[PDB]
Amino acid sequence: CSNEKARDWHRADVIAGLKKRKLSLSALSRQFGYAPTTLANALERHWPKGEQIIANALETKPEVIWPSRYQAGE
Repeated sequence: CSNEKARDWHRADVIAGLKKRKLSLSALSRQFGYAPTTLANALERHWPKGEQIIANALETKPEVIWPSRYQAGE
């Protein structure tokens, strides 16, 4: 039913996968300053700079957590 578990990392695939080490959206949020609401709703509002915050934690690219959304893009 639409929802959001399409091709992107499920809501738990994001935190479960990241937190698999020692990360939590509440920590990445206050670590830069943006309140938790910003980072949270950063999963739907067009704002790839907030995705860099999360991907920055895995030292990877946001294109890895949202594949079917980009296309060979950099």
